[PDB]
Formats: sequence, C-alpha cells, structure tokens
Amino acid sequence: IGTGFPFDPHYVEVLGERMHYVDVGPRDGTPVLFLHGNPTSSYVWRNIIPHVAPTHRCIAPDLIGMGKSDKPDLGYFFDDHVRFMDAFIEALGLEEVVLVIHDWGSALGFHWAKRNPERVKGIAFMEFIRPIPTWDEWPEFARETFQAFRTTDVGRKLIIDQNVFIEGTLPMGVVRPLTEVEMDHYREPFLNPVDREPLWRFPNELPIAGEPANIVALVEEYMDWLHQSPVPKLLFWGTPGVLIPPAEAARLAKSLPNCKAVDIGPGLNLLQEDNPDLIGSEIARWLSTLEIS
Ligand SMILES: [Cl-]
Repeated sequence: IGTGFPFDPHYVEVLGERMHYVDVGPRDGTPVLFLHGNPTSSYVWRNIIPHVAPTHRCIAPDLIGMGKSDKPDLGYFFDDHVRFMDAFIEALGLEEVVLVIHDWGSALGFHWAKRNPERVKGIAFMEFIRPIPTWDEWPEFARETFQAFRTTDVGRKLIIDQNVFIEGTLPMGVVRPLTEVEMDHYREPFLNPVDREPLWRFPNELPIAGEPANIVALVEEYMDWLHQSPVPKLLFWGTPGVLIPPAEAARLAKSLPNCKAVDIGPGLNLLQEDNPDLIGSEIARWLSTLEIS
C-alpha cells in the first residue's frame, strides 16, 4: 500500500478562492470525479486512481479548507462545501461525469447528482452519508466520541484544540496501522489549529437522530432520488464498517436500482486505506461495463 502522493498539483479559482486538484489520465472521455470526506483529502485516493488513470480522466479535488485547497474563514457548513464543489465542477467545464465518492464527498456527490441526473453516467460509493435515525444505529465503539464531537464546548476542545479527529478518529477508521508517513500526509493541512474548523463542523453536520434537520431533510432527498434512479451504481462495503454496517449494504444492494456491491473484507470508514487494489481494480472494470449496452 503506497504512501506516496505522486501527482502534480492543479489549482483553479473557485468563488474568489483557490482549490487544489489531482488531474490525470486521458483528456478525452467521460471523466471520473473523486470526492474525499472528513478528515482526508485527495490523498485518500492515491492508490485507487492509478487503476483508473489508464482509461479514464481522474479528477480529485481537495474540498475547500482541506488538503491544499485554500482555507478562508468560513464555518465550513455542508452548504459551503456544496457552493464550492458546484462551482469547481463548472470551472473545470465538466459535462457528464462518473462519481467515485466517500464520507462527506458522498453527500456532495449524491446531492449534486440529484440536481444534475442527466449528467451522472455512474456512481461508485462507499462508507457514505445516510440518515442514522437513532444513535443506536451508530457504531457502539464510536458513540461517546461523536457525541462529544457534537458539542461546542468540548467537541471543539477535542477536534480543534487537541486534533483528535486526525490523531484519534482517523487511525481508528482504518483496520491496518497507518504508517507515520501516511499520518503526516493527513496532518499536513491541519498543522495550524486555526485551520481545523472543517473537522469539527462536519461531525456536527452528520444527520443523526433528526438533527441537524436541514442536513437530514437534504440527505433524505438524495437517498429517495437514488432509490428512483437507474444510474449505474457500485457500492463498496466493509466489515464491520462505520457509516454502513454489512447488513445495510445488503439492504441497499437489493433496494437501489441497478446496483452492484463489492465486499472489501475488513474495513471501517477509510475503506481505501484497507483495500485499495480491490476498489481500484473493481472501479476500473465496472467503468468498462458502463460502455456495454
Ligand atoms: Cl464527520
């Protein structure tokens, strides 16, 4: 499992800010958009992208306030991420796309897809945002932690003061140890405690037990759309998972139209850190099947 990030930086001005992106692969076809979540960057994709780069254009942006994207004094609400990602897409001039999405990236991806259905030729997803209608349905071992995260007081002491999301939650969304080189990559954007607002806001935006209602409403909408959509779907899942337990992958595999679903073996949240070659290989393959009518 490679620790290197051998991608030349690309930058584009988005709403008076600068966002970073990985851009590789053929220039000609349908492009593949990789959207990371919390608390990652395009780094999370580094070992998935080389599987796809040979046949497809690979576009992997750092979300505003993350990776090497600019860090303006925002609240980094979901709605800000939407604003910025909507704009990024239009800046690159993208028309049809395929979406490869994860964690908060999935909420972006689904949300954009709901709004632009005639431009999504496929979606691959994994460990994605769905409504967790009670805290019962959140992983036992992570309840106390995400409960404290969802406080201004101590949540911020943890995430912003202490950097627990990065030093603690992150390694704990991966089954294998992360090396020190890998940790340092995940740490780089958030060395300055100032810049960790995204990391605290995101958990406070998770649609758990009805709140925040704005997020719940919105996630409910994209999931309802997803159930009424033919668009080809590819669902990676792990055991036991975090945001998606095995049992729920099972249910969605069945419930979502035209959806293929691939078990990746041991996995928590950052599936891409536990089995890159498998997800990479399966995406690439599946991509080819989208051209078979
Ligand atoms: Cl989060």
